[PDB]
This record gives sequence, structure tokens and C-alpha cells, in this order.
Amino acid sequence: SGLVPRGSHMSQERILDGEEDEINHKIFDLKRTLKDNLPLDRDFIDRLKRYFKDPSDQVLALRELLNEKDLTAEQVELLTKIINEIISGSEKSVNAGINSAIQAKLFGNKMKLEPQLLRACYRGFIMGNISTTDQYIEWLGNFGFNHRHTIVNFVEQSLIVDMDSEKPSCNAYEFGFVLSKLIAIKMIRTSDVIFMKKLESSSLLKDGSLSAEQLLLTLLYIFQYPSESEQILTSVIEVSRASHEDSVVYQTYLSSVNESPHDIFKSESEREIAINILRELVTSAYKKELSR
Repeated sequence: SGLVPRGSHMSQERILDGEEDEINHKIFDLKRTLKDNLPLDRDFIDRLKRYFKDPSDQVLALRELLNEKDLTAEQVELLTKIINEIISGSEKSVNAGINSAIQAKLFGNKMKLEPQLLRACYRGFIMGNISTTDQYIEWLGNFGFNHRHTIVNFVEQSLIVDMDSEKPSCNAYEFGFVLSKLIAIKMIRTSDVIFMKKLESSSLLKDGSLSAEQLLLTLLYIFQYPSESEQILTSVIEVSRASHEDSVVYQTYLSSVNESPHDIFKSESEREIAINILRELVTSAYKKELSR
């Protein structure tokens, strides 16, 4: 570890369902039903699950209830065993939701987004089985154009914290796969940024006829389906022709692909296909334009 005394008190502050007062009552009702007077734990579970549907929140509520200074005695055992039932087979998802709660609140307030949506986001990222491009397309769709870069920062900050937690969502090897996933995502952001600068110098976005988001998606599809670059660019061409010569828009894509991280494509072979097609497009356009 091996010297950080993790941790760890403060469970209630990591609960993302409701309001500080709305959560505070809920925890008291569970303190009132009842560790102080000596009930009775069956269907008390359905009360727990009714107040907090999310397992991360459910676990945090019981950990707070485990703070009561009674501290008798078999009640500890019953509280800790309900914790095991909720967590069992869901360790990853629970631990990720807990470990990223403060970041979700931090970024939630910054992005003007609901924290629990960011919690779902980080869980989805470490537990999903979708590609880097699909993941990027999903975030773009879910959170918006404005939030596309910030969302990857939130995941990175959540990952950092998760790895430093006393109970991380993954083991070393699994975080290794997550780290690789994240760097690949960051490469996509890098081309996203490169691509945006190329559209600026081309001014293909100034008038507002073309949307930066749809243009981005077009570039993302090229990373996925290089052989269909020509078809992918069809709807762009139908609009750009009004003020831009075909070769300008094709060059914008060629150069963006040229100077972007190679690893965004499935392989170098697939990257060559994209470059060869876009060059063929640029070349054909120029010859048609100057002659005549």
C-alpha cells in the first residue's frame, strides 16, 4: 500500500440520491428502525432499498448506521451481513460508485449535471464492453458537445481516486485495462481537437450550415468504417458545395487523419485505407476543379 492509513469515515456524504436534508431524514428513519431500541432486520431491507434504489447508496447508508456508538452487539453482525449481500457479485459497481462520488459531485456542480448521472458514467466506463469510438459517441450523445472533453477529465480523476481508495473497484491488472482504455479515449480527444482546428482554418463552420457535432461524428465513423469514407462524407458535400469547393472539405479530413494518433484505427492497414480513399477524393476534386 503501504503507509497511507486508508481511511475512511464519511459515507453519508457519498450518497447521491436526493438532497442533504432528504437523505438525512432517510438515514435517521433507519437509525430509528432501529439500532437504538433493538428490532428486527427483515423487510427493513425493503425499506432501505425503497429509500435508496442504488446499491452504492444502500451500502453507504448501512456504513453510517454502523457508526452508531452502542455498540452492541449481534446488531453489528446483521448490519455487516446485509452489506455483504448487496455488495456480493457487484463489488466493482458498488466500489466504483462509492469511490467516485465526490468527483461526481465536484464535476456535477461544474458541468451543471446531476451527480448520479456521472456515477453511472464512471461505472459504465469501467464495466462496459464497447469500443473506444462507441464510448466517445455515447458520451457525446448523452452529455453534449460542450461536455465531451470535460467528461473524460471526470473519468480520469475518478480513476485516480479509485486507484487510491482503500477499496478499489478493480485489481492492478484490471485498472491496467482501464488505463489503456482511457489513453485510447484521450487519443480520440486529441484528434477531436486536431479536427476542430482544421475546420477553423477551412471556416467550414463559420456560417452555421454545418454542425461541429455532426462533422465530428463523421470523423468518428471514418475511424470505424474507413472503406466507407466517401459515403460518410456525402451529406457534408451536399451542404458544403454552396460555399466550398469539394477538395477543401476532403483536405480537412485527410490532414486531420494524417496528423492524428495512429492507434485510433483498428490497425495501420485500416488507417492506410482511410488515407488512400481521402487522397483519391482530394486528387479527383482538384483535377475536376482546375480542368475545368
